[PDB]
Amino acid sequence: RRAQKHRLRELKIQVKEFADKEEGGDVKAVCLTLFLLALRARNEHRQADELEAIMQGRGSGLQPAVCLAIRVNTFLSCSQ
DNA sequence: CGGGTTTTTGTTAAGGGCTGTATCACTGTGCGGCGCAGGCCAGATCCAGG
Repeated sequence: RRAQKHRLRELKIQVKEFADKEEGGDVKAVCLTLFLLALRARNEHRQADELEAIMQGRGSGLQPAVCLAIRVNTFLSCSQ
């Protein structure tokens, strides 16, 4: 991670200086969207669907109201 | 042999937020029996006052 800062510590400046001009400065989703379109150019369409399902909390993860319904409706105590 | 040189990886501390684990007084499994509690009411049942 520290060397992924050391190798991208100029392109990181490029993406934060383009983020404020193109949309306004939203640093997460612009590189997310570049990663989606990079999978499009790399031609994986199911993998990007798993990506957006994760980033909507669907393909795994289990949004915590559903886990609450599972912990409640099967008589599971909190320790179990 | 090792200065140079490019990068890897770390530390520095002020804040923040997510996740992990300790802490607190308590549980239950240590034993058996039974119709019974509460309340209401008609039918005996006793008790002294003549």
